[PDB]
Amino acid sequence: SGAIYVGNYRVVNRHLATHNDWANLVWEDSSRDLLVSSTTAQGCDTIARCDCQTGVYYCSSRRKHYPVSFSKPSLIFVEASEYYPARYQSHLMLAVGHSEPGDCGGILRCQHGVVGIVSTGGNGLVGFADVRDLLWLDE
Ligand SMILES: NC(=O)[C@H]1CCCN(C(=O)[C@H]2CCOc3ccc(Cl)cc32)C1
Ligand SMILES: [Zn+2]
Repeated sequence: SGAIYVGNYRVVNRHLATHNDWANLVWEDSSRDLLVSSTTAQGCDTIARCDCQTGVYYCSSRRKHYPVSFSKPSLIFVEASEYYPARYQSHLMLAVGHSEPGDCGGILRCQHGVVGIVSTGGNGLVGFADVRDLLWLDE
């Protein structure tokens, strides 16, 4: 579990969105596993607007932060699950690192701010759903 709170927006994994998220829906994309809902309180997170390929992510299954090198956002095949059929997920970045089911929602950050959230993982890999191209999160 985990979310990005920026301005009047809350960014979460689409497969983990609540009834409230859907009732206050701004935008959602199954192909990216992202959902953005509206909030009344103001959000304190800063979003990075960069092309960094290094950063630090929070891993709840280890209660620790880990430094990672990660790939550029791309279309990567993701196995079937209770949430989705087998498909290509877009804007996804992979890194060599630990992750387990339950780690989705962990934030990835570089020196510029929030880069994305854990969305996939397994086999010593961890996948992050990028949010740097969503320029409208700030305005
Ligand atoms: N379609 C997706 O983005 C997700 C939906 C939930 C399920 N997905 C995963 O990748 C699961 C499958 C099992 O192994 C792991 C290990 C670590 C992590 Cl962070 C996630 C998973 C795909
Ligand atoms: Zn950066």
